[PDB]
Amino acid sequence: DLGTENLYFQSMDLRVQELIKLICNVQAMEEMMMEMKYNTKKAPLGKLTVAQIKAGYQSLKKIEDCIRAGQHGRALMEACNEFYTRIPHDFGLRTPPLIRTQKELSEKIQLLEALGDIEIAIKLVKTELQSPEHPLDQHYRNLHCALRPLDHESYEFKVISQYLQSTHAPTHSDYTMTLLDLFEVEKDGEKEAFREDLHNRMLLWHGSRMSNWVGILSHGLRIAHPEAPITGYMFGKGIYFADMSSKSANYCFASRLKNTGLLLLSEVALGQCNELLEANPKAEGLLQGKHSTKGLGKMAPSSAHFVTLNGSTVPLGPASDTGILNPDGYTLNYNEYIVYNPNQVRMRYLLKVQFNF
Ligand SMILES: O=C(c1cc(Cc2n[nH]c(=O)c3ccccc23)ccc1F)N1CCN(C(=O)C2CC2)CC1
Repeated sequence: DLGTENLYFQSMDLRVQELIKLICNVQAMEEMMMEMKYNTKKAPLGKLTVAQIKAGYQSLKKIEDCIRAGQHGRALMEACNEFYTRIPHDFGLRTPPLIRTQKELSEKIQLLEALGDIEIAIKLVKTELQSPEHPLDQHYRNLHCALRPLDHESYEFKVISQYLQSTHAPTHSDYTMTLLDLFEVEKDGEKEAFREDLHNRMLLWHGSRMSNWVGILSHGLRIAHPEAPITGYMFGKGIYFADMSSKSANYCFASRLKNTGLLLLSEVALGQCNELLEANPKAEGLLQGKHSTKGLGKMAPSSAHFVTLNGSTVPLGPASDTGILNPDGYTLNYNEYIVYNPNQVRMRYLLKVQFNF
């Protein structure tokens, strides 16, 4: 009876144990990378180094350069086939495909960010064979990030549940989400680094792949690699947030097969927003004193329904029309918020979500 054993040994809380086991699962990372077409046979994850990953970003940048110069053939070939040599893919018998659009570049970046976090993960979960500490306690300490499970009958749980449900977007109707459990997050250093002074502090969503949480929790949400192609970033190399739960939960890349994902809530010090109506990867240089970028959506939660939780505005839904319509092109469906310094972020809650397909 695991409840009794836990109580006599006074071991880590069982809910934390299950969370740690889930995010530190190396087999799950192997499966995820195989689904991303990375060749785990030819370049095992255990032998991945950060120099290897950086050389990938570098080849990706050369690919970006080719696309930018309208060059296809020799310079590109030298570029694309060279990326693939550095970051082995498994295309079976098929011609390895060219990388030629923004979105193909984006997919490769997501692959390299994931690899980066797995490289962190595999190091983090190294245990001392002879230590008297349970392996999970060793992993948890190495995160340098407190995770405390919350009472489901609490007010904190009720509001986060309403946030989750009420801001599930109408266009993301392929699944619903069931909140399985909720943890408070306290990452070492974040409270003292945080820009408390800035106005417009909101509690906002961030979704990521299951492979990435060990990285995110141990190192924080980070500014993208300097050598990553800028075109991979709709509003530049910042930290991206949604006020709609499902816009962020789409970035969990959950599926019917792997229906358990995590969502992060963080306090985000937006300060004054520079509001933009469409994509600009150079958005960071447009701030000119302002503190964040707001990519303006067609539908957003409205202020009439906001609530505040320990000093951060929680933008409860439902979402309604914003009167915003780019005349120049394709407007966003929902908002996104970007900050360009980790000191504008304080992680606060981690939700374990079941996706109902
Ligand atoms: O926030 C993003 C990010 C996410 C996305 C996709 C995304 N992912 N997840 C979301 O919840 C989200 C919300 C609104 C808009 C986009 C998203 C796109 C570009 C980005 F720079 N980061 C890039 C990846 N991150 C990292 O720590 C890796 C190491 C650099 C965290 C910060």
